[PDB]
Amino acid sequence: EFPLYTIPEKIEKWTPIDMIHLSCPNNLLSEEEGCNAESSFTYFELKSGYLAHQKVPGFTCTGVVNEAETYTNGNGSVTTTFKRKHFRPTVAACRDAYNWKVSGDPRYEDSSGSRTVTTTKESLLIISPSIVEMDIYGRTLHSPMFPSGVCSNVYPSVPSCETNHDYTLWLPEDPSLSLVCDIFTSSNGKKAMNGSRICGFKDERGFYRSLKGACKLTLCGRPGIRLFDGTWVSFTKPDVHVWCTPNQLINIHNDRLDEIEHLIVEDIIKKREECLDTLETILMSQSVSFRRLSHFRKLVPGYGKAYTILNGSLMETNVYYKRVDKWADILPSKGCLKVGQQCMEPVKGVLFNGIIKGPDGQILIPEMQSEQLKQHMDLLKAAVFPLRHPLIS
Ligand SMILES: *[C@@H]1O[C@H](CO)[C@@H](O)[C@H](O)[C@H]1NC(C)=O
Ligand SMILES: [Tb+3]
Ligand SMILES: [Tb+3]
Ligand SMILES: [Tb+3]
Ligand SMILES: [Tb+3]
Ligand SMILES: [Tb+3]
Ligand SMILES: [Tb+3]
Repeated sequence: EFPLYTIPEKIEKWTPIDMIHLSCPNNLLSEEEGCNAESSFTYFELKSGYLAHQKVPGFTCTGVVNEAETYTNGNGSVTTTFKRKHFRPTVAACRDAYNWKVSGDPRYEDSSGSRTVTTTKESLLIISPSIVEMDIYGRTLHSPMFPSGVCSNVYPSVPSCETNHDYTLWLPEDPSLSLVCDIFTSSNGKKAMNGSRICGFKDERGFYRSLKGACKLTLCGRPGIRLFDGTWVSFTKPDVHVWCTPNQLINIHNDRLDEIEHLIVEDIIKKREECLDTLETILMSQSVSFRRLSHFRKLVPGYGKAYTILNGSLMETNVYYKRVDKWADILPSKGCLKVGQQCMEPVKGVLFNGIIKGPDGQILIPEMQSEQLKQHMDLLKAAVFPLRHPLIS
């Protein structure tokens, strides 16, 4: 991921240069892993947002029978006594009843004598839609009408789950369970490589993730891998070799993640626009103003250049760029900028990369006062809900 800030490991030489040697950095996260090569490829991730096929459409099926004894009371009365009781359905009956219902027909649906009793016994099955949930980590099928919370059968062969009422069974709408793990999209990403080695990818939004520390995880039949940050994707030759502890969970794929991801990626773009735009006005106004060198800082860790102005001239040195995690790790004192081991003595109020000592003695870094990439980086961290197992226990 992107750091908050970057800072030279050490600063030694400070050689001079002309404004036409100003380079804007390309900020490739994958470079710090040693992979500067980006070839397209295609990977599987969860569908975005709602997963209509983690839910399983089905129907309860209860068997009733209504008896009606129509006796003549001997008063000359004609009296009718009703009894209602239950019975247990067979799966094949329930299916035929359901199919009968989905298309209109005749669905659901007495002589006196003087001295005869008459008993009509009607044997209905009632069919109400009932949705039940599935654990995509491993195909079991949970609901609170099932007696242990878990279906009595198990994917791919569920003729019927057993419910808590001996007279009611649950059948699934599609006895095949053929749609019931279509929860995947195929997206197009850009894989970052070094010859053969695969170090990470940018997903369909442009957001880079590293493969380092990624365990293997099979989700609802498809064997993918779990990326450190928690998200899950499957593609052909992962080079991942450590199965996950079942403790581990993946994350959902909600839309605002994908949205906020895209915000991050246009943020990286806009700093690279703003660096060329600055470097243009630098060469076409032929006036370089120290405030603005801030734009040439290598946003990613790695090797690069650093820039200042002294003795009137403009000048550079070649550095390794440490990741900076907390502002306080480089600003321990007021007025102190921790480069390597000592503070950085500013000459007539300037240090490198546009960092100055303001008139109050404080070390002003422009990125520190407002950075839209950093504010967005936090929202992403906050849109990440882990996809948990079913709660029914
Ligand atoms: C691959 O890694 C080697 C070793 O550091 C490096 O010399 C080479 O430039 C790399 N190739 C890339 C990043 O395409
Ligand atoms: Tb080093
Ligand atoms: Tb009787
Ligand atoms: Tb929104
Ligand atoms: Tb929106
Ligand atoms: Tb331009
Ligand atoms: Tb301080």
